[PDB]
Amino acid sequence: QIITTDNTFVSGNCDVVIGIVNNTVYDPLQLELDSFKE
Amino acid sequence: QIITTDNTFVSGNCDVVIGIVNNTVYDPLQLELDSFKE
Ligand SMILES: *[C@@H]1O[C@H](CO)[C@@H](O[C@@H]2O[C@H](CO)[C@@H](O)[C@H](O)[C@H]2NC(C)=O)[C@H](O)[C@H]1NC(C)=O
Ligand SMILES: *[C@@H]1O[C@H](CO)[C@@H](O[C@@H]2O[C@H](CO)[C@@H](O)[C@H](O)[C@H]2NC(C)=O)[C@H](O)[C@H]1NC(C)=O
Repeated sequence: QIITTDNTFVSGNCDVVIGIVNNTVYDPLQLELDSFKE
Repeated sequence: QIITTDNTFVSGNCDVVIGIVNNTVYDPLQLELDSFKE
């Protein structure tokens, strides 16, 4: 599945988790607002 | 964590539940929309 803000939850910043990897997380709704009135 | 409409669910009116307290549940979508539309 696509990694999104509905499939995942956020807790803290990125400097704590030993194995954290940089990747894009797609935000539903936030993209839509741009289509509605860019 | 902040109490939001994603963390809780809604069922019924504020009368039957014993010991219900008044507070604000923060809906993220409305907050964004009041910025998007201005
Ligand atoms: C994940 O991304 C962050 C930035 O979003 C990277 O940290 C920055 O890396 C640049 C070089 O590309 C530096 O100039 C910045 O000073 C860094 N900032 C911080 C706060 O570290 C981070 O290295 C990336 N991690 C991986 C594994 O790619
Ligand atoms: C939560 O807020 C509601 C109002 O939105 C309160 O309802 C009022 O209660 C007082 C008595 O406490 C009545 O005189 C008002 O007529 C009520 N108004 C409405 C619109 O219901 C409710 O009491 C509050 N609850 C708590 C625990 O503070």
